[PDB]
Amino acid sequence: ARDITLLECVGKGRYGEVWRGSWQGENVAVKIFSSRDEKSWFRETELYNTVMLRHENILGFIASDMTSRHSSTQLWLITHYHEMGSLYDYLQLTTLDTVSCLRIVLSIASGLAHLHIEIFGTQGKPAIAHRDLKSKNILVKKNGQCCIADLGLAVMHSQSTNQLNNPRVGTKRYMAPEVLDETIQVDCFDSYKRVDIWAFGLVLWEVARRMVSNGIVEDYKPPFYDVVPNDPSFEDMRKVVCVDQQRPNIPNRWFSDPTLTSLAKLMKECWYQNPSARLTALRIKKTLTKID
Ligand SMILES: CN1CCN(CCOc2cc(OC3CCOCC3)c3c(Nc4c(Cl)ccc5c4OCO5)ncnc3c2)CC1
Ligand SMILES: [K+]
Repeated sequence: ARDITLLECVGKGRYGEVWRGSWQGENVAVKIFSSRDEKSWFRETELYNTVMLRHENILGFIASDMTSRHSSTQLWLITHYHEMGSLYDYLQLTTLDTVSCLRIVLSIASGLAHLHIEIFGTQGKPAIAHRDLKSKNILVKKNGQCCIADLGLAVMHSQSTNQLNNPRVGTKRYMAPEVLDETIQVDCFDSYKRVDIWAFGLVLWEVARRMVSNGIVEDYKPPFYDVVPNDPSFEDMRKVVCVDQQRPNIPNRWFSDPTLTSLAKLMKECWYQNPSARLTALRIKKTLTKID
Protein backbone atom coordinates (compact mmCIF):
# COMPACT_ATOMS: atom_id res chain seq x y z
CA ALA A 1 0.00 0.00 0.00
CA ARG A 2 3.17 2.12 0.25
CA ASP A 3 1.91 3.43 3.55
CA ILE A 4 4.16 0.56 4.62
CA THR A 5 7.68 1.48 5.71
CA LEU A 6 10.15 -1.14 4.43
CA LEU A 7 12.48 -1.74 7.37
CA GLU A 8 14.79 -4.72 6.71
CA CYS A 9 15.09 -7.36 4.00
CA VAL A 10 14.54 -10.82 5.50
CA GLY A 11 14.75 -12.83 2.26
CA LYS A 12 16.15 -12.60 -1.26
CA GLY A 13 16.11 -14.98 -4.20
CA ARG A 14 14.66 -15.75 -7.61
CA TYR A 15 11.07 -15.21 -6.39
CA GLY A 16 11.93 -11.60 -5.54
CA GLU A 17 12.48 -10.34 -2.00
CA VAL A 18 10.68 -10.37 1.34
CA TRP A 19 10.81 -7.30 3.59
CA ARG A 20 9.83 -6.77 7.20
CA GLY A 21 7.67 -3.67 7.02
CA SER A 22 5.75 -1.40 9.39
CA TRP A 23 2.14 -0.57 8.53
CA GLN A 24 0.09 1.44 11.06
CA GLY A 25 2.21 0.43 14.04
CA GLU A 26 2.20 -3.33 13.38
CA ASN A 27 4.84 -5.47 11.70
CA VAL A 28 4.08 -6.95 8.28
CA ALA A 29 5.93 -9.02 5.70
CA VAL A 30 6.07 -7.61 2.17
CA LYS A 31 6.90 -9.94 -0.71
CA ILE A 32 8.00 -7.96 -3.76
CA PHE A 33 7.48 -10.02 -6.91
CA SER A 34 9.53 -9.76 -10.06
CA SER A 35 7.73 -8.81 -13.25
CA ARG A 36 8.73 -12.30 -14.45
CA ASP A 37 6.62 -13.84 -11.65
CA GLU A 38 3.49 -11.79 -12.34
CA LYS A 39 1.32 -14.88 -12.90
CA SER A 40 2.43 -16.31 -9.55
CA TRP A 41 1.64 -13.03 -7.79
CA PHE A 42 -1.88 -13.04 -9.22
CA ARG A 43 -2.62 -16.70 -8.48
CA GLU A 44 -1.56 -16.25 -4.86
CA THR A 45 -3.52 -12.98 -4.66
CA GLU A 46 -6.62 -14.63 -6.10
CA LEU A 47 -6.64 -17.53 -3.62
CA TYR A 48 -6.46 -14.98 -0.79
CA ASN A 49 -9.03 -12.44 -2.04
CA THR A 50 -11.48 -14.70 -3.94
CA VAL A 51 -11.33 -18.11 -2.24
CA MET A 52 -10.93 -16.26 1.11
CA LEU A 53 -8.21 -18.66 2.23
CA ARG A 54 -7.76 -18.51 6.00
CA HIS A 55 -6.51 -21.03 8.57
CA GLU A 56 -4.35 -21.01 11.70
CA ASN A 57 -1.72 -22.99 9.75
CA ILE A 58 -1.70 -20.90 6.55
CA LEU A 59 0.18 -17.61 6.15
CA GLY A 60 -2.26 -14.83 6.97
CA PHE A 61 -3.22 -12.54 4.10
CA ILE A 62 -3.46 -8.80 4.71
CA ALA A 63 -3.30 -6.98 1.39
CA SER A 64 -2.22 -7.17 -2.23
CA ASP A 65 -1.37 -4.22 -4.47
CA MET A 66 -0.29 -3.74 -8.07
CA THR A 67 0.80 -0.50 -9.71
CA SER A 68 1.64 -0.63 -13.41
CA ARG A 69 2.67 2.24 -15.68
CA HIS A 70 4.08 2.23 -19.17
CA SER A 71 7.58 0.83 -18.42
CA SER A 72 7.15 0.05 -14.70
CA THR A 73 5.41 -2.72 -12.72
CA GLN A 74 5.50 -3.26 -8.95
CA LEU A 75 3.92 -6.39 -7.44
CA TRP A 76 3.44 -6.45 -3.66
CA LEU A 77 1.95 -9.15 -1.45
CA ILE A 78 1.45 -8.16 2.20
CA THR A 79 0.95 -10.75 4.96
CA HIS A 80 1.34 -11.21 8.69
CA TYR A 81 4.92 -11.14 9.92
CA HIS A 82 6.59 -14.06 11.70
CA GLU A 83 9.81 -13.00 13.44
CA MET A 84 10.97 -16.63 13.80
CA GLY A 85 11.26 -16.96 10.02
CA SER A 86 11.22 -20.11 7.95
CA LEU A 87 11.22 -23.58 9.47
CA TYR A 88 14.45 -24.11 7.50
CA ASP A 89 16.27 -21.31 9.34
CA TYR A 90 14.54 -22.30 12.59
CA LEU A 91 15.83 -25.89 12.45
CA GLN A 92 19.42 -24.71 11.90
CA LEU A 93 20.03 -23.68 15.51
CA THR A 94 17.04 -25.05 17.46
CA THR A 95 16.57 -28.52 18.89
CA LEU A 96 13.15 -29.96 19.69
CA ASP A 97 11.45 -32.08 22.32
CA THR A 98 8.56 -34.48 21.75
CA VAL A 99 5.89 -31.82 22.39
CA SER A 100 7.39 -29.06 20.24
CA CYS A 101 8.27 -31.52 17.46
CA LEU A 102 4.72 -32.88 17.21
CA ARG A 103 3.35 -29.33 17.36
CA ILE A 104 5.45 -28.50 14.30
CA VAL A 105 4.58 -31.57 12.22
CA LEU A 106 0.89 -31.71 13.21
CA SER A 107 0.36 -28.03 12.42
CA ILE A 108 1.91 -28.53 8.97
CA ALA A 109 -0.37 -31.52 8.31
CA SER A 110 -3.34 -29.49 9.58
CA GLY A 111 -2.62 -26.69 7.11
CA LEU A 112 -1.96 -29.14 4.28
CA ALA A 113 -5.18 -31.03 5.04
CA HIS A 114 -7.12 -27.76 4.97
CA LEU A 115 -5.64 -26.91 1.56
CA HIS A 116 -6.46 -30.32 0.07
CA ILE A 117 -10.06 -30.72 1.24
CA GLU A 118 -12.89 -29.18 -0.78
CA ILE A 119 -15.59 -27.29 1.15
CA PHE A 120 -19.05 -26.70 -0.31
CA GLY A 121 -21.46 -23.83 0.30
CA THR A 122 -21.46 -20.09 -0.23
CA GLN A 123 -18.42 -19.66 2.06
CA GLY A 124 -16.71 -22.82 0.79
CA LYS A 125 -13.49 -23.30 -1.13
CA PRO A 126 -12.09 -25.60 -3.83
CA ALA A 127 -9.59 -28.38 -3.33
CA ILE A 128 -6.07 -26.96 -3.51
CA ALA A 129 -2.69 -28.56 -4.16
CA HIS A 130 0.35 -26.57 -3.04
CA ARG A 131 3.03 -28.00 -5.42
CA ASP A 132 6.02 -26.30 -3.73
CA LEU A 133 5.97 -27.64 -0.17
CA LYS A 134 9.34 -27.53 1.59
CA SER A 135 10.88 -26.26 4.81
CA LYS A 136 11.73 -22.85 3.34
CA ASN A 137 8.06 -22.23 2.49
CA ILE A 138 6.91 -22.98 6.06
CA LEU A 139 7.04 -20.30 8.76
CA VAL A 140 7.22 -20.82 12.53
CA LYS A 141 5.05 -18.91 14.99
CA LYS A 142 5.90 -17.78 18.52
CA ASN A 143 3.58 -20.45 19.99
CA GLY A 144 5.60 -23.19 18.26
CA GLN A 145 3.05 -23.85 15.52
CA CYS A 146 3.71 -23.47 11.80
CA CYS A 147 1.91 -21.99 8.80
CA ILE A 148 2.25 -22.82 5.10
CA ALA A 149 3.36 -19.78 3.14
CA ASP A 150 3.99 -19.76 -0.63
CA LEU A 151 0.87 -20.34 -2.76
CA GLY A 152 2.10 -19.12 -6.15
CA LEU A 153 2.18 -22.55 -7.82
CA ALA A 154 -1.12 -23.81 -6.41
CA VAL A 155 -3.68 -25.63 -8.54
CA MET A 156 -7.38 -25.88 -7.73
CA HIS A 157 -10.26 -28.26 -8.38
CA SER A 158 -13.99 -27.99 -7.66
CA GLN A 159 -16.27 -30.99 -8.11
CA SER A 160 -18.98 -28.59 -9.31
CA THR A 161 -16.88 -27.91 -12.43
CA ASN A 162 -14.29 -29.37 -14.81
CA GLN A 163 -11.64 -26.76 -13.99
CA LEU A 164 -7.96 -27.67 -13.84
CA ASN A 165 -0.62 -25.93 -14.93
CA ASN A 166 3.19 -26.08 -15.01
CA PRO A 167 5.22 -29.10 -16.20
CA ARG A 168 8.20 -29.40 -13.85
CA VAL A 169 7.94 -26.54 -11.35
CA GLY A 170 9.08 -26.72 -7.75
CA THR A 171 12.38 -27.32 -5.96
CA LYS A 172 14.02 -30.28 -7.70
CA ARG A 173 15.34 -31.61 -4.38
CA TYR A 174 11.72 -32.05 -3.24
CA MET A 175 10.26 -33.41 -6.49
CA ALA A 176 8.32 -36.67 -6.32
CA PRO A 177 9.41 -39.74 -8.33
CA GLU A 178 6.45 -39.46 -10.72
CA VAL A 179 7.59 -35.92 -11.52
CA LEU A 180 11.21 -36.98 -12.07
CA ASP A 181 10.51 -39.99 -14.31
CA GLU A 182 7.63 -38.08 -15.98
CA THR A 183 4.97 -40.76 -15.32
CA ILE A 184 2.77 -38.34 -13.34
CA GLN A 185 -0.85 -38.28 -14.53
CA VAL A 186 -0.95 -34.52 -15.06
CA ASP A 187 -4.68 -34.67 -15.84
CA CYS A 188 -5.77 -36.18 -12.49
CA PHE A 189 -6.02 -33.55 -9.76
CA ASP A 190 -5.21 -36.22 -7.15
CA SER A 191 -1.70 -36.49 -8.62
CA TYR A 192 -0.81 -33.05 -7.28
CA LYS A 193 -2.14 -33.85 -3.79
CA ARG A 194 0.13 -36.91 -3.79
CA VAL A 195 3.11 -34.82 -4.92
CA ASP A 196 2.47 -32.58 -1.89
CA ILE A 197 2.43 -35.66 0.35
CA TRP A 198 5.86 -36.78 -0.89
CA ALA A 199 7.26 -33.33 -0.09
CA PHE A 200 5.54 -33.37 3.31
CA GLY A 201 7.32 -36.62 4.19
CA LEU A 202 10.66 -35.03 3.33
CA VAL A 203 9.91 -32.15 5.71
CA LEU A 204 8.88 -34.66 8.40
CA TRP A 205 12.38 -36.13 8.09
CA GLU A 206 14.04 -32.70 8.33
CA VAL A 207 12.17 -31.87 11.54
CA ALA A 208 12.54 -35.25 13.26
CA ARG A 209 16.33 -35.16 12.82
CA ARG A 210 16.35 -32.12 15.11
CA MET A 211 14.26 -33.78 17.85
CA VAL A 212 16.34 -34.90 20.83
CA SER A 213 15.97 -38.44 22.17
CA ASN A 214 18.28 -40.10 24.72
CA GLY A 215 20.47 -37.00 24.63
CA ILE A 216 21.17 -37.56 20.93
CA VAL A 217 20.23 -35.38 17.96
CA GLU A 218 21.24 -34.94 14.32
CA ASP A 219 22.49 -31.78 12.66
CA TYR A 220 20.17 -30.14 10.19
CA LYS A 221 20.65 -31.54 6.71
CA PRO A 222 18.48 -31.04 3.62
CA PRO A 223 16.83 -34.10 2.08
CA PHE A 224 19.25 -36.25 0.07
CA TYR A 225 22.17 -34.23 1.44
CA ASP A 226 24.52 -37.20 1.06
CA VAL A 227 23.77 -38.26 -2.54
CA VAL A 228 23.36 -35.01 -4.53
CA PRO A 229 25.27 -31.72 -4.69
CA ASN A 230 23.87 -28.26 -4.05
CA ASP A 231 21.47 -27.00 -6.71
CA PRO A 232 21.00 -30.58 -7.99
CA SER A 233 19.92 -30.99 -11.58
CA PHE A 234 16.71 -32.70 -12.66
CA GLU A 235 18.88 -35.62 -13.79
CA ASP A 236 20.69 -35.96 -10.45
CA MET A 237 17.34 -36.23 -8.67
CA ARG A 238 15.94 -38.77 -11.13
CA LYS A 239 18.98 -41.02 -10.71
CA VAL A 240 18.75 -41.03 -6.91
CA VAL A 241 14.98 -41.34 -6.43
CA CYS A 242 13.73 -43.18 -9.52
CA VAL A 243 16.69 -45.39 -10.51
CA ASP A 244 18.59 -46.04 -7.27
CA GLN A 245 15.24 -46.11 -5.38
CA GLN A 246 16.81 -44.15 -2.54
CA ARG A 247 15.05 -42.44 0.36
CA PRO A 248 16.36 -40.33 3.26
CA ASN A 249 18.15 -42.53 5.78
CA ILE A 250 16.50 -43.25 9.13
CA PRO A 251 19.02 -43.00 12.01
CA ASN A 252 19.00 -46.14 14.14
CA ARG A 253 18.60 -44.05 17.30
CA TRP A 254 15.05 -43.06 16.26
CA PHE A 255 13.89 -46.64 16.82
CA SER A 256 14.90 -46.43 20.48
CA ASP A 257 12.23 -43.69 20.73
CA PRO A 258 8.54 -44.59 20.20
CA THR A 259 7.68 -41.08 18.98
CA LEU A 260 10.45 -40.97 16.37
CA THR A 261 9.43 -44.54 15.49
CA SER A 262 5.90 -43.47 14.50
CA LEU A 263 7.18 -40.48 12.52
CA ALA A 264 9.53 -42.90 10.75
CA LYS A 265 6.58 -45.10 9.78
CA LEU A 266 4.78 -41.93 8.65
CA MET A 267 7.67 -40.90 6.39
CA LYS A 268 7.81 -44.30 4.68
CA GLU A 269 4.10 -44.16 3.83
CA CYS A 270 4.66 -40.76 2.17
CA TRP A 271 7.56 -42.08 0.05
CA TYR A 272 5.98 -44.96 -1.89
CA GLN A 273 6.95 -45.01 -5.55
CA ASN A 274 3.28 -45.77 -6.26
CA PRO A 275 1.49 -42.44 -5.65
CA SER A 276 -1.83 -44.17 -4.94
CA ALA A 277 -0.24 -46.02 -2.00
CA ARG A 278 0.70 -42.80 -0.18
CA LEU A 279 -1.25 -41.48 2.78
CA THR A 280 -3.60 -38.52 2.49
CA ALA A 281 -3.02 -35.34 4.47
CA LEU A 282 -6.17 -36.08 6.47
CA ARG A 283 -4.90 -39.52 7.48
CA ILE A 284 -1.50 -38.05 8.42
CA LYS A 285 -3.28 -35.51 10.63
CA LYS A 286 -5.37 -38.12 12.47
CA THR A 287 -2.28 -40.28 13.03
CA LEU A 288 -0.29 -37.35 14.43
CA THR A 289 -3.19 -36.41 16.73
CA LYS A 290 -3.25 -39.87 18.32
CA ILE A 291 0.45 -39.56 19.20
CA ASP A 292 -0.12 -36.37 21.23
C1 LIG B 1 17.75 -12.34 9.29
N1 LIG B 1 16.86 -12.85 10.07
C2 LIG B 1 16.45 -11.91 10.92
C3 LIG B 1 15.06 -12.16 11.54
N2 LIG B 1 14.23 -13.18 10.96
C4 LIG B 1 13.36 -12.60 10.29
C5 LIG B 1 12.14 -13.53 9.88
O1 LIG B 1 12.30 -13.82 8.49
C6 LIG B 1 11.13 -13.92 7.71
C7 LIG B 1 11.26 -14.30 6.29
C8 LIG B 1 10.14 -14.42 5.50
O2 LIG B 1 10.23 -14.78 4.13
C9 LIG B 1 11.43 -15.64 3.84
C10 LIG B 1 11.13 -17.02 4.20
C11 LIG B 1 12.18 -18.00 3.69
O3 LIG B 1 12.38 -17.86 2.27
C12 LIG B 1 12.75 -16.51 1.92
C13 LIG B 1 11.73 -15.49 2.43
C14 LIG B 1 8.85 -14.17 6.06
C15 LIG B 1 7.66 -14.28 5.25
N3 LIG B 1 7.80 -14.66 3.83
C16 LIG B 1 6.72 -14.78 2.93
C17 LIG B 1 6.50 -16.00 2.27
CL1 LIG B 1 7.50 -17.31 2.57
C18 LIG B 1 5.44 -16.12 1.36
C19 LIG B 1 4.60 -15.03 1.10
C20 LIG B 1 4.82 -13.79 1.77
C21 LIG B 1 5.86 -13.66 2.66
O4 LIG B 1 5.85 -12.33 3.17
C22 LIG B 1 4.93 -11.60 2.39
O5 LIG B 1 4.14 -12.54 1.70
N4 LIG B 1 6.43 -14.02 5.82
C23 LIG B 1 6.33 -13.68 7.12
N5 LIG B 1 7.40 -13.56 7.91
C24 LIG B 1 8.72 -13.80 7.40
C25 LIG B 1 9.90 -13.68 8.24
C26 LIG B 1 14.91 -14.06 10.21
C27 LIG B 1 15.85 -13.43 9.30
K1 LIG C 1 -1.61 -14.62 14.43
